[PDB]
Amino acid sequence: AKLVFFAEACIIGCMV
Amino acid sequence: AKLVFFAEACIIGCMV
Amino acid sequence: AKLVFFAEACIIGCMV
Amino acid sequence: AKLVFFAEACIIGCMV
Amino acid sequence: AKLVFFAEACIIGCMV
Amino acid sequence: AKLVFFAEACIIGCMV
Amino acid sequence: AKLVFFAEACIIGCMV
Amino acid sequence: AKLVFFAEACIIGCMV
Amino acid sequence: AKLVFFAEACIIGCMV
Amino acid sequence: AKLVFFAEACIIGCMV
Amino acid sequence: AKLVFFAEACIIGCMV
Amino acid sequence: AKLVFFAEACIIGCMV
Ligand SMILES: [Cl-]
Ligand SMILES: [Cl-]
Repeated sequence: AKLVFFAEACIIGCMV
Repeated sequence: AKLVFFAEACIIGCMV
Repeated sequence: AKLVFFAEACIIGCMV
Repeated sequence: AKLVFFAEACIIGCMV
Repeated sequence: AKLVFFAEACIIGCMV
Repeated sequence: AKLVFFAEACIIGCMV
Repeated sequence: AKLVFFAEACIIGCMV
Repeated sequence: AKLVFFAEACIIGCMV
Repeated sequence: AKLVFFAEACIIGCMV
Repeated sequence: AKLVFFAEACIIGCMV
Repeated sequence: AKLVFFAEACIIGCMV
Repeated sequence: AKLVFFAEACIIGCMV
């Protein structure tokens, strides 16, 4: 998997 | 803009 | 207190 | 969106 | 001074 | 409050 | 190329 | 769980 | 040992 | 090679 | 000692 | 210059 930082703004690190 | 680090505790990166 | 990076997955750090 | 980390070496955070 | 991350996009850390 | 990266040199993420 | 944070668990910023 | 930075000495973030 | 991010508030990593 | 964070001030890391 | 970010490529911190 | 992470043991980024 990969650690991806979703910038929804705000930036969260979720693993995929 | 600049990436502000808010914390309400949990810290989250966010923009302005 | 410490800064723990919690894994509810998204990683959020919070001050416990 | 997600914060991509480009590197052309120097690494820079950027969005998509 | 302060370390501020200017999101110009792309995010750079410059001290002010 | 926010996470401020002071730079008084060295850098510390003090909280304010 | 980009800086990819693999998660195969532990996380490593390998480059690709 | 929570991210843990093991001091193998190198440092690796692992999810425990 | 592990790298743990204590809080004093200012957040500093230390090897325990 | 190492990842040095250069100080041309803005902090950029690059792989020298 | 100092925390130096070596490159193997994968970037890992180690205490030298 | 370049950011250096001194291992005081705690770790502090200082500009040398
Ligand atoms: Cl994948
Ligand atoms: Cl100021």
